Amino acid sequence: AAPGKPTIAWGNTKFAIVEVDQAATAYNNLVKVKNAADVSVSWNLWNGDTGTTAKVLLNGKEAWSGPSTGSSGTANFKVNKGGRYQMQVALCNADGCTASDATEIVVADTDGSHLAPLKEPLLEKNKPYKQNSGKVVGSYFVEWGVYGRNFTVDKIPAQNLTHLLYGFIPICGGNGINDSLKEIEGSFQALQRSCQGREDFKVSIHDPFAALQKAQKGVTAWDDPYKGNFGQLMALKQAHPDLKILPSIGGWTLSDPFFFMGDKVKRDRFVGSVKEFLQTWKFFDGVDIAWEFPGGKGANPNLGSPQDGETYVLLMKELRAMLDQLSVETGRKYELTSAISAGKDMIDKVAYNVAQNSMDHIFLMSYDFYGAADLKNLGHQTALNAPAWKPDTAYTTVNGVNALLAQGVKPGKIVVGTAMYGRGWTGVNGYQNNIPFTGTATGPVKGTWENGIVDYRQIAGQFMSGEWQYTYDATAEAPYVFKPSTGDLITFDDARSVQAKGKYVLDKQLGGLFSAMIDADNGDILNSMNASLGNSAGVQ
Ligand SMILES: CC(=O)N[C@@H]1[C@@H](O)[C@H](O[C@@H]2O[C@H](CO)[C@@H](O[C@@H]3O[C@H](CO)[C@@H](O[C@@H]4O[C@H](CO)[C@@H](O)[C@H](O)[C@H]4NC(C)=O)[C@H](O)[C@H]3NC(C)=O)[C@H](O)[C@H]2NC(C)=O)[C@@H](CO)O[C@@H]1O
Repeated sequence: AAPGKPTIAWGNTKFAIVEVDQAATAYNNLVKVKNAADVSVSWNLWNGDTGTTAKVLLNGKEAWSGPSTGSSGTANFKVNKGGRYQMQVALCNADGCTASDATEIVVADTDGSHLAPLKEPLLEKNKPYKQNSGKVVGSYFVEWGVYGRNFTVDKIPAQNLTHLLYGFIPICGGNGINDSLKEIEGSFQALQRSCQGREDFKVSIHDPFAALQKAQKGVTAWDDPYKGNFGQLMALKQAHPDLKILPSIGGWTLSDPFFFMGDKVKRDRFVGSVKEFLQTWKFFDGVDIAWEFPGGKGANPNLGSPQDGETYVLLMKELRAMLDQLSVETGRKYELTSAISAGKDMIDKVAYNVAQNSMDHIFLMSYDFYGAADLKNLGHQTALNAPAWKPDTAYTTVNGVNALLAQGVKPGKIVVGTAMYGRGWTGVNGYQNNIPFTGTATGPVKGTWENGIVDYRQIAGQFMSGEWQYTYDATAEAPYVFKPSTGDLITFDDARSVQAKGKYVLDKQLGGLFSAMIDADNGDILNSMNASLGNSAGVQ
């Protein structure tokens, strides 16, 4: 007779191709990439003959075979593809094979193949759009937004984006390499801990807890190998396979290391580490370079060189070459993008007409034109055009776009920036003709989280009632609110100014729109980004 029916032993059924060390703070130790997951199964046979061969099947296909030598057995084998499997143990002899009932096992991988899709309802004022305009609709999500702001990946209105950028991936380096981080309490030290035993100029993760370990919706079980932002982003990819999720390297306070990459030894090491990063974290679809900025005038007053423009173009070329190789190895398309200054003076330090051949999208940072850092010269921080009271205004969206076009950048490359926050001043005074911008300020407006910056959500929620004046400047295409008694003045984007930008993008055949930061919107801004680019209402 055929053997008795084996009983699969109670035991761990969750395995991982990329393992995460739960007691490690250094990125080198935190993550272990393997070619395959080490899987184990045991069984008992309570009734009958134990057969002469034991097999482990995954969805009916043999993953392991060995002699059946007793009433209990154990099998260890490798599984090299992520997902969920119906595992059985079968005992065979010359008279037949007898298979156990199936037990599901989970083999995790960083493409999120083991995860249920993270398909969450739209929150706040967010309304559903189909991505059918063919235009970019992008936004940045910040790693630390999960703390005080409590804005997690499950709160991202993901169906209303083409591109989701993760800010920010740091580049390893201590004294002289990441000095800008020292301005943020504990932040430099956090990076040094993450990069312990890791070479300068390789990428890492700034806050491994937030990125990988913090319990979040859909990734709360203790033996879920990827939690935090990355785990949720993996599940998000399962829900939105066409969403481009890009890691953004740099940003204001993590940009210092770019200034050393004129040394090709360092640049090669960096590009290599990015490749490794993408091979490790498979849910990512490319890389965004947020170098602020070639030539300097970023966070660090002691960095910036005339060489930086050349370095930028070389970096983009070499990144593209690495990504092209990754693409044909994987059969995937990878994107290369960059967030850049919108100031003409800044833009002309770089030959974007050359660099564009390496890039899928240029994220034009057409915001922060004005702010609390200058209390004497006030203006619209993210306007399309100059205002009527100062038509020679240098920093406008159109001037940034025109600077790029003048170089020879193709318009389809250019993605225009919208702000999901306001900047502002307090104590504004000495202004003429009921235009507060013509006055001067005494300090920054009180901020939502940091001085001089207000979440759009709070502007809409608090500063569009009471004593607050509201004005839409139709010449600049820019709203502002003003509280005369305290001289609080806030410049921001609203649904109408975003609409003007979208129409401008369509008229000029630009690439689309993107925003910073997604956590600060109540839905109004992203709704308008979608609508104005011609995306159809409804779900796809
Ligand atoms: C287009 C352009 O070039 N605009 C610039 C403008 O950026 C300059 O102003 C600077 O802006 C950057 C953001 O772009 C500010 O940096 C952020 O600062 C905050 C506060 O420290 C950082 O948040 C903290 O991050 C840590 C992790 O390091 C978390 O642990 C904390 O929870 C978190 N704290 C809070 C309260 O959120 C954040 O990481 C920084 N972001 C980045 C990407 O670096 C910078 O402070 C700001 N500097 C000044 C002086 O305002 C502006 C300066 O004049 O010039 C242009 O307008």
